[PDB]
Amino acid sequence: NASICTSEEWQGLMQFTLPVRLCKEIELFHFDIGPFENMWPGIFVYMVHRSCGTSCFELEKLCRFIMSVKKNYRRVPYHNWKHAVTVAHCMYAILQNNHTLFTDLERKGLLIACLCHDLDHRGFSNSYLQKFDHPLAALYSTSTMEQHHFSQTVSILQLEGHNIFSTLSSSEYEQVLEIIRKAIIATDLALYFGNRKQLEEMYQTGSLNLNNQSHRDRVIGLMMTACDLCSVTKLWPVTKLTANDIYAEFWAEGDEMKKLGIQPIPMMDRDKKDEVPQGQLGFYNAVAIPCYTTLTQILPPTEPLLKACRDNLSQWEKVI
Ligand SMILES: [Mg+2]
Ligand SMILES: [Zn+2]
Repeated sequence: NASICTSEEWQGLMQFTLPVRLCKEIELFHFDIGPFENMWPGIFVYMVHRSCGTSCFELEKLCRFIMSVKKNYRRVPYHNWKHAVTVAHCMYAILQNNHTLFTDLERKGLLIACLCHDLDHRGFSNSYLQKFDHPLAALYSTSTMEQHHFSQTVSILQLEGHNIFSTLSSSEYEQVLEIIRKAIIATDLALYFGNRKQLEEMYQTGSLNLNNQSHRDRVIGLMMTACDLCSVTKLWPVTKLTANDIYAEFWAEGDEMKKLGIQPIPMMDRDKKDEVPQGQLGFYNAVAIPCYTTLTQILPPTEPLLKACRDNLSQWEKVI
């Protein structure tokens, strides 16, 4: 059931070359991929090559994988191909600034998990799917969409000539799929709260130990949240435009809820737009700021994400 790219598509990617001007910009946390749509697949290739090495994956398999991933994202307002590449770019910036803290297997796994983290999203929340007994909610009792996204990731790797992980030892192969599974599951914001609280405690008591697998899993989980929410770390006009896409998706869900006779939550109600700035302020205070604060404590080089998030918080305050 997984879509396949065309030969023309992956061969096009193989020949793509990244303009020199962008090489310096892509390294920055605040970089916005927005104006370079045609370059998105090539930007990912470039990031994999810079982080993992030009020989880490067989170029042909990597290009097929990327173009098929693109094909498996829907034309929804927010949880689409653009969001996947944006999240992958933030991961790249985090990894580049903390390079040696992560294994080569983790870097490959995380960049891939980010590209795939919202695969085949339908524009509906786990709350909606569960409330209206969608087949997916029956299959996946908790972290509904996230379990689906990982299932889709595996489905793509199984496609002819798409298994970029085939050269890994049987042990490393199982390890990378676990890194990916955990990383994708971690993008369920419901799990973020507990993870952040635990990490803050470990950090403050000085018990945090990155050679402890369970601790690494938690740090990786917080990195996933940080990447997933990164629109809040861009330049204000970019942050503002992305919020428009987020809300366009939310309001469409809210519209469906009204048809089913249920009044939607304010965030999904298109008739409550004037309350958006307060809603944003609330989210930054309760979710975004704590996320980047704990991430900065654990990985000091990620401080520019927290600074940018704080600047945007100030912008929402100006709106109010
Ligand atoms: Mg998601
Ligand atoms: Zn996402």
